[PDB]
Amino acid sequence: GEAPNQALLRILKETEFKKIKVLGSGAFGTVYKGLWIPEGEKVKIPVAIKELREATSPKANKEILDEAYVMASVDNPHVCRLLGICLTSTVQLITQLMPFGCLLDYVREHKDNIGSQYLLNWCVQIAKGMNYLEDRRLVHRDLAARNVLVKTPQHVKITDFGLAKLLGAEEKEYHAEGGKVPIKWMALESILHRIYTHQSDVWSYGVTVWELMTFGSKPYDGIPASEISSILEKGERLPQPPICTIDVYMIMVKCWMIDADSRPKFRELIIEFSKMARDPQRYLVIQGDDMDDVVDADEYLIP
Amino acid sequence: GEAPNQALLRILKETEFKKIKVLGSGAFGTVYKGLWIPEGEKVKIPVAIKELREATSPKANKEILDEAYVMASVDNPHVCRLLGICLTSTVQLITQLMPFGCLLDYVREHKDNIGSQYLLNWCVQIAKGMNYLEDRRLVHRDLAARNVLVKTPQHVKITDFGLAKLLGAEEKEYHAEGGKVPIKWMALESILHRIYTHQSDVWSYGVTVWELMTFGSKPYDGIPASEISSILEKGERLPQPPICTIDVYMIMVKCWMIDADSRPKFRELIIEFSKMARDPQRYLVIQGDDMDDVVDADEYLIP
Ligand SMILES: OC[C@@H](Nc1ncnc2oc(-c3ccccc3)c(-c3ccccc3)c12)c1ccccc1
Ligand SMILES: OC[C@@H](Nc1ncnc2oc(-c3ccccc3)c(-c3ccccc3)c12)c1ccccc1
Repeated sequence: GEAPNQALLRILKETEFKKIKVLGSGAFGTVYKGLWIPEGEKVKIPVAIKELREATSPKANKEILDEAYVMASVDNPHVCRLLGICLTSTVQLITQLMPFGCLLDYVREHKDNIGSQYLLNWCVQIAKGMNYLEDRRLVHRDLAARNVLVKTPQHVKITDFGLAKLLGAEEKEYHAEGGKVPIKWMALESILHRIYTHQSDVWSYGVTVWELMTFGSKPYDGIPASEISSILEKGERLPQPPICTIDVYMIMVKCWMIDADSRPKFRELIIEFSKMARDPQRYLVIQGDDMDDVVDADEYLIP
Repeated sequence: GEAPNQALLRILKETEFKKIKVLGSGAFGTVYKGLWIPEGEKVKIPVAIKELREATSPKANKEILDEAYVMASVDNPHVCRLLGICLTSTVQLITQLMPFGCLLDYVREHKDNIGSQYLLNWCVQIAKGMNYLEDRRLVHRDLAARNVLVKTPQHVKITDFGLAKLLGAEEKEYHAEGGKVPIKWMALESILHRIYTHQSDVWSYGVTVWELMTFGSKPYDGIPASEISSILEKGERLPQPPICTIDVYMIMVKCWMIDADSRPKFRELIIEFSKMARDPQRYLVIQGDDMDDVVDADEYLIP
């Protein structure tokens, strides 16, 4: 009836891996940096180890397992995949370490050294990952610069599948209920009707691109989430970033059409950004890529 | 009778240049970082501005002017040259800013990123500068890693001519009297008889090279300057640095022969280090240029 999910859920022993340092700790528990050393092999795999707050909330324990189900069911160079789980007091999620952290923080603390080639290549990679998830029938529902991690400066992967949902063969959209989704990244239909689709992800992809192009600006910086619904209905959108040619900014605007089907598909976004990646300075204008009368002393020969 | 020194001593107005920041302040007064803006031109020259301690010692004021005389009389890509002096309360020496500071500090705080190409190229450049000073009939008497400055990582210049002395046409050596010269960089004959020659500079060049090859180690670290004379007489020399092939270390040892004329000339040191610079990894072994079983998670495919 539907394609049976034959993903393997690997169960890891706690003695196999070693926590080196804490990486971060929000309201989702704590993420550790560590090494995973399978006893049989002669390998040492750098891993990120996520566990919820020491306590046990019935609902929160289930949701980590949902995140495990989706991560275990994905396999793509531009998507983060689960290595396994460890069944300790609280369940631990284990994945490949992305040492350079989330892309939002990366663009912020490297503004001065990020060229148009990297920006456009990241857009291509995120589009490929999202396109893969579309093929896998998966709606992410939380795509943002913060949920894209950096393996190396030239290789990024999508992560954070805690809100992700699998769509059936005879199913085109997901209907939420609980809410509490980041308002500033979601499509109008999702705010107005809690409808989520692959094209809702495209909206979020648009906002994710805006983040990258503005080197990590906060969308609608001065605006409270209550108003967001209203301003979108009126036709107001995120502004054109300084470095963005109309060509690039038109792609972003297309992701934010009211009609979801009028928005571009991830496969089309791969093509368009790929074309642009071939001649990146034609599409992004960055000054890099306090005086200009300065001359070195051994070019100023004595008069 | 002797070649008349027709060097031009430029006198600069204080209003022409602007102190931005203090760079350092030992027992030689203070060195400022600044910009020099000749009124007529549309240029802004980055300069280092040296002045003695606010007060006026009769002997100390003379010695700054001696340093000005020698710096003003030199013109070579690998030697620091005086731009001018400013006749304020205390005399100010003005020269080209070498933004990366002295080479001793540079090798120390970049151990991990200094390759054999840079090390050997620096040796060539210092040899060229010293060879130029030899042609100019100038004995430096204070060559060390600390007295070589860095314009860029790939371009260094010799500086600090406070102890330098001009030799006459019919003159092969200088006889000091006051003393107080860095003992660990000077040749045996200079310690034993206060004799200084171009070949005494070669000894110091040998020690300067040892500093670079050991990434800024202090020569005879545990030894007090009183003993230095004795250990050299016995035949003890600075040890072979870990990264140094016998080829390179033999050059260093040759600079430390008792017979000054047995030591190599700077022109020969230019040639030898130049040859080596063409195939630098044959002559310096640096690991760059905590586990080795580490494999990235997306090269460890699930068994
Ligand atoms: O977002 C959850 C995701 N976290 C990471 N995953 C891989 N590699 C990472 O690297 C950093 C990281 C590395 C260096 C500096 C900062 C962060 C974080 C990570 C850690 C804390 C919060 C968010 C991401 C991180 C995760 C998901 C499932 C299982 C474990 C971990
Ligand atoms: O050694 C005296 C020499 N000094 C420098 N000269 C050029 N460029 C420099 O750059 C730094 C420097 C720059 C950045 C960090 C640290 C040092 C120093 C310099 C400053 C203080 C002591 C020694 C050298 C320095 C000098 C000689 C004559 C006139 C002025 C200055």
